[PDB]
Amino acid sequence: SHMRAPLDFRGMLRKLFSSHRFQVIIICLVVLDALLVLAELILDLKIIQPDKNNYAAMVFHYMSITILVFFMMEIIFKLFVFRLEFFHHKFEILDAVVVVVSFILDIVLLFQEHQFEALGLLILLRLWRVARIINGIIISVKTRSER
Repeated sequence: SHMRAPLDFRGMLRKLFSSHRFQVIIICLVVLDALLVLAELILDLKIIQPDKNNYAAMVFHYMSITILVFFMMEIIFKLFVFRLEFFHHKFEILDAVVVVVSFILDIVLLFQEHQFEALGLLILLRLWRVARIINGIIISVKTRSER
């Protein structure tokens, strides 16, 4: 529903719990990621090499970009740091655009004429993405804290 729901209250509650459960967040994230990556590794090994580039890659990229952005906003929202005003800045919008080009390029290269290369776009995508997120909260927390 729109124009008929809270925004300041719900935000304080989620931010309150999340903030208080800082350890639970950092740990939950490290685990969720570590498990996801690891699992994908052991599962990918079974394939040995890319002998499809179509269905698997499709669900892989789609599910990847989805979980990536989804989880990104989920965490950033559940627990924010500063966030200049409500509007979005150049850095905020940049992330969106960057992901758009990367994602599109990935799929486009997947169903393109070459094979064995599209996956690369996904790897780098989550790489810089995830890394940026964590590295951001860590560098922001470490720089803010006494240290």
